[PDB]
Amino acid sequence: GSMATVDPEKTLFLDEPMNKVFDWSNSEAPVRDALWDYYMEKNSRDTIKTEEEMKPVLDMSDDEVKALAEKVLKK
Ligand SMILES: [Zn+2]
Ligand SMILES: [Zn+2]
Ligand SMILES: [Zn+2]
Ligand SMILES: [Zn+2]
Ligand SMILES: [Zn+2]
Repeated sequence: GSMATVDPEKTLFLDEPMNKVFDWSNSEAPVRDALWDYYMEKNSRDTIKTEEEMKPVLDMSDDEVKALAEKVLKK
């Protein structure tokens, strides 16, 4: 029979912990939550504008999410 792992992790890149995928971050929050906080702080904690700016992030490829994170989060 198969020795393959049962139900292997299939986590989306946006749902991985910041400090798992980015060696420059110490946060344990999912990438998408770190990006959300960046936009919230930019928008004085207006969730409506924040949701508009986050929408395109969900259509980004993983390489684009890394590029965005390094632009706005890596400080
Ligand atoms: Zn076998
Ligand atoms: Zn299962
Ligand atoms: Zn993971
Ligand atoms: Zn979350
Ligand atoms: Zn904040």
